[PDB]
Amino acid sequence: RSVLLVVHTGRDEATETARRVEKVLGDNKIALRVLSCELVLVLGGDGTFLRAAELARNASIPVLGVNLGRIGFLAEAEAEAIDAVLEHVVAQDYRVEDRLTLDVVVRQGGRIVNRGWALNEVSLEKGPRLGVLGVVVEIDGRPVSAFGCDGVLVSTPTGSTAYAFSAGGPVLWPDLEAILVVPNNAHALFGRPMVTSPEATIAIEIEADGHDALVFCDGRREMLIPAGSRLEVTRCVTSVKWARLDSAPFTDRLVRKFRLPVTGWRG
Amino acid sequence: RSVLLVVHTGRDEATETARRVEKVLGDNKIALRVLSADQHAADGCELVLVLGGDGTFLRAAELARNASIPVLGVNLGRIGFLAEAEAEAIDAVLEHVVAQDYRVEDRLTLDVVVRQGGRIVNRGWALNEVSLEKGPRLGVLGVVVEIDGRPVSAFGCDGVLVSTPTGSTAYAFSAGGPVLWPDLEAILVVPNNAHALFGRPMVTSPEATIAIEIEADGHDALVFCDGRREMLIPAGSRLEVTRCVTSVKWARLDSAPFTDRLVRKFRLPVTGWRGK
Amino acid sequence: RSVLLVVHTGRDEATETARRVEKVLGDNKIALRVLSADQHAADGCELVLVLGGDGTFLRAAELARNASIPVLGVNLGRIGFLAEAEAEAIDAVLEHVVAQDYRVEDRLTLDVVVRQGGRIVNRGWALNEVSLEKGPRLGVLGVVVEIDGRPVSAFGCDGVLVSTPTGSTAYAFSAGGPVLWPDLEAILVVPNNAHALFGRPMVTSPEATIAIEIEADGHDALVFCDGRREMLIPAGSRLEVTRCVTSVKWARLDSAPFTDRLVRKFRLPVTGWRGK
Amino acid sequence: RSVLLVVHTGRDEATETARRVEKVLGDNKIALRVLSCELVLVLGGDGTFLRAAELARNASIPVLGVNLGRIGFLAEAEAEAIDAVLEHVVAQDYRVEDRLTLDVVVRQGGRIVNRGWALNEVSLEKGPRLGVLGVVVEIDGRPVSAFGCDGVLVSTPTGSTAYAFSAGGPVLWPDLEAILVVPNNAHALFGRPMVTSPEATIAIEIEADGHDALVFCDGRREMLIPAGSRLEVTRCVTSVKWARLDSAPFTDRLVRKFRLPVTGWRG
Repeated sequence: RSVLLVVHTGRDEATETARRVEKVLGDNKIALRVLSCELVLVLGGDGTFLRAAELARNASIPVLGVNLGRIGFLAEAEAEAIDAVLEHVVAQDYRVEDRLTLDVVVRQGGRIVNRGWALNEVSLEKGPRLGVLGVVVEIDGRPVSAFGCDGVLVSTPTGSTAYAFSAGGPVLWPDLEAILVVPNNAHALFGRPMVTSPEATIAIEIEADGHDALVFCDGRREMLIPAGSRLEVTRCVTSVKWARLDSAPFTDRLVRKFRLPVTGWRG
Repeated sequence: RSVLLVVHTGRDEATETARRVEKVLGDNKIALRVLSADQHAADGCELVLVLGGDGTFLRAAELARNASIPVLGVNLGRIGFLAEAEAEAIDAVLEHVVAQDYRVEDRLTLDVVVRQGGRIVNRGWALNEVSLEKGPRLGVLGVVVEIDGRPVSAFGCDGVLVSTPTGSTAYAFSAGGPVLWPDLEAILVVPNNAHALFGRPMVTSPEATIAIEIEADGHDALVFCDGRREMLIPAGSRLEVTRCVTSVKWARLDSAPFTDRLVRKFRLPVTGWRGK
Repeated sequence: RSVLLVVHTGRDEATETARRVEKVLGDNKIALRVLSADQHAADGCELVLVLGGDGTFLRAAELARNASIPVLGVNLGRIGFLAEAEAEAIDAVLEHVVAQDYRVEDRLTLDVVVRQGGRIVNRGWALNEVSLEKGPRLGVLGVVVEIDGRPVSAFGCDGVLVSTPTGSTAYAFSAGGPVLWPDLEAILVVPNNAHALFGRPMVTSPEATIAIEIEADGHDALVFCDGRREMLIPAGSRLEVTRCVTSVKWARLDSAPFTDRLVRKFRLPVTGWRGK
Repeated sequence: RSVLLVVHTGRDEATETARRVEKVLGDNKIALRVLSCELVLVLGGDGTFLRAAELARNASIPVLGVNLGRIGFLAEAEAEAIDAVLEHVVAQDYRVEDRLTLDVVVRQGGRIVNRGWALNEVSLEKGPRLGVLGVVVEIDGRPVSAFGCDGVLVSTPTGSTAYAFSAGGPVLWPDLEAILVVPNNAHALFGRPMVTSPEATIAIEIEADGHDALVFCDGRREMLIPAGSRLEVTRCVTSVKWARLDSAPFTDRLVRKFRLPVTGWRG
């Protein structure tokens, strides 16, 4: 019976909240490892949660986030509610659900030369700051557009409020199963985002006489994409497991995060 | 058996394609009714066959769903998204109609209710979009958009579109929507010229409920479903859009995938594709 | 003195601010006419003074330009862009009205002509926008937009806006326009829900001519100027928008710069500014 | 009596068009220098023209472009028309006009630590590929928005069809005098482009505890922007001089470049 606890910076292991967790779980005959098992419990922002998710997937166990700083979308609770939260952690009475996760393959000469995964996005980007990356995007084995661009995002419904949003994308609800493709600064008439069923294959071909390009998954894991490769992104067989509490529904997290005007609501 | 044939106009009943349909099916002793884009007109038919553009197709789909039978469309002039073939392959199409051996799938449809003082005062459906639009040409309609029981934004606007994946290519696109594959089951919301910082398209699971509140103080507003069925929305009322339990039955042929339809309609640049 | 006062509604003639204006100017033996938002109503006046929102202001500016005199606006409830002060500083404002010592600048105005078969059949002007809008609620209006004698795009749409820098904050913004500083002299074109890959806003020099052609085969269309002056646009006709040689005379006070007006109206996040 | 001739790559000095120029001008007692005076004549695309413009400004003399490859916006003619073009070059009968050019100042501690200029754009961009650049944009001595972003473009009406276009900007006619500001992937509700009179000052403040950022002018000249600096962009006193021929007006160059649908035009 153990748990992994993840927290933001190095000094962050001693704060009130961390301390409270370490005390309460010890006292209940649960061992506890501290970084930065049956669960990964994490204290911090969305960026820190992504990390924790990264370790929860290796082990194939649920993640559960508790927010510390400025609010985000991924936490199931805030630091004020830690007692209530730890009560569900010791009891193990929380719902667990699979969340759509992306698989990415880098293919050169028909051969898989690398791979990755993302719960948030796969971000394909220009290598050298001079110029544009030429790309062909393909959706279900058929080409949709070729253009030069800063890149292309392939995002989950969960990643839709992040980099994908900045790049011009729509907002997708997190219980949706779909894949979202957002051209990042496409030099073209048509550079609109596209949304596909979760069964589809998105492939992106990188110009063969251009420079190497890069891909960042969940803003943290980096693969080099060689000139002339094909990136294939599909829904991964294996999902990340999310601990779910009785928390604010996404609409409220959206309104809160962007300070959305909601006055006049009757209901 | 019988087949209901839908054509665009009365003087389209005499087109070469339309003439072929009448000959072929007549030769196979399949009774044909013809009509120009009768709520019960396809009662007894095994299929609604349509020749024409996407707008004609939408009329045929209504009649097909009234009867609970498949709709199949062949396009004529204007290139579109919903037809399974072009006029030149009418013989091949007629072969599949006579043998009755095409696939039939469900296509998602939207339920729309108008609610005043807690009760349902009108109801409609859509395969393409529900478009809530301002009454007067003058001002702005104040709305609150509410997603799953919870308010997401309030703003003045020309209106709000609630669209299927199929409708995303239509009026939703014009208003700034993303392109959705007709393969997907989701609901798309597109604020129409919202005077607001946040007027972004939103996409929801197909089990979602989208509600829009119309300002109590202002003018009545209008709803257009699939560009033709109109309801009046009283000020202070509220529109509720969900997935309808009754889908349209969509005949399928071995036809071009949606990706090809998109590239063709918009002339999308595609050179250098398989190159890697 | 004389001054013409414009208020929003008849039962706004009795507001505390409106009452103050009548007292102050009456005490200085300045004749006051009052009216609610008379094409010649400000004939003889040295100023049109307005109390209310941006819409009320636009009515006053019309009357001021009819008389060739300055307009000055004070806002009441709703925060806007065109007033030079808020209600709470009415005494300070009245001081500048009595001494007649405010600056007056030219604000750019648009000339709009409706042309059929090579001749002018109607004419209008605008300080905010010209909005060409589809007649029927149903379909799409086909247009060709032509910039300086040359076609730039043809598409179906709900309409096309031709806006001043001042109007860019208004209906043009809702339709997806960029924000222009009222300092600039330019013309902005914003396609309204264009069903097209390219429906981007375009910005032109103030010496440009923007013409829009309305499809010959389709329905008549409508033009709204500054949200109130309506003309009917016959199918096959053509709208020509240029800068009018007659500007509006814009009284200025020591007021907030446009940047502050924008931040305030849209609640724009601004924290950490001078930090470098 | 001399002219500078600029051409794309190294092998490019021997092509039919270059050769024709070198012959015709020699024969007319005009000396000619060849790279990559009364005029800078340039053969190539928009990218090569930008370079030539860079050398025409040092000398304070007109540039005149003749297009070789795929069409752009800056050339006054194409390679088929070189004889006609050279006839105006020998005669010196062409119109010359000043085009709006941007001045940029990098200011740290109230002190000018660098500077640049642009006929196309000033592109302020994220330094390290991880994360976002925090920025405050100010327009006439007053703050308009703070956000994180990939960057901010400050563009001329001429640069509006380029990187600024890819980033979501409107199209501006080249005889307009204005300045265009386009937030590049702003994580904010308001990230719309803004257009100012040519008299205005655009300033951009970079977060003081972030990373250093970069600026690229006309896609070629690079300055490092230190954390906590202020970029100031104004209209430069000194303009680039453009040789003007009897060429396609910009509307036609737009339609041609993006293959814009124009059928049905009556006129």
